[PDB]
Amino acid sequence: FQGMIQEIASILVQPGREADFEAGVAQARPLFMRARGCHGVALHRSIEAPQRYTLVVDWETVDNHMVDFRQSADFQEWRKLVGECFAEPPQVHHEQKVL
Amino acid sequence: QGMIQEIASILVQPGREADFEAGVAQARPLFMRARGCHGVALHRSIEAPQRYTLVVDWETVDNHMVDFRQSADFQEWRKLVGECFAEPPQVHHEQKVL
Repeated sequence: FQGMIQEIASILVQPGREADFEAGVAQARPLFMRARGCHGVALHRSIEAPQRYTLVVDWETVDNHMVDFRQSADFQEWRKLVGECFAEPPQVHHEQKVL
Repeated sequence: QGMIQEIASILVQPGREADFEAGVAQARPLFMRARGCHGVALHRSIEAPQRYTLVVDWETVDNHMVDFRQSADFQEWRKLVGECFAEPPQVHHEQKVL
C-alpha cells in the first residue's frame, strides 16, 4: 500500500558496549531525523538477549533509506558514532504495517 | 518498569498470506481481552513477503508468557492462524530505550 515503511535493523552489540551504543544512538538520532523522507527513529532492547537491540526508522520509501540515506555523508557519520559497538553488521529489512 | 513488546517473527506458507492476515484481524478480541494487553499491530516484510512481525503490547512479559499462553484463548488463537504457519514463530520481548 501507499504510505510509510519501517526499516528494521537488528543489532548485536559487543559485550560491555551497550551504554556506549545507547549514548551513540542518542547522539546520532538527529542525523536520521534530518535524512530525506525520515519521520522517526526508535531504539529497542531485547529482554532475553540484552546485547541485542532493534533500530526502527520511519521512511516514506525504501529508497529514501537504501539509496538516499546510504549514499549520504550522515551515514558515514552514523558509522563513526556507533560502528565500533557492533559485534557484526546489523541484519536490516523493511516492513509495512498491515493492521 | 513499564510497557514491554512481544515481537513474534512468523513465516507463512506460500499463498496463505491473506488467510493469515484475516485470522489476525479476527483474533483481535482475543488479545484485547487478554490480561495486561494494550495493543496488537501486524507488519509484513517487503524483502520477504511471506514474513510477518506481530507486535503486541504487554504490561509484563508474564502477562504474555504465563497468563496468555496458559489460557484457552491461546488455543483459540492457534486454531485461527496456526495452519498458516510454515514453521513455529520466533518470539522475543523488547523494551523501548529511545
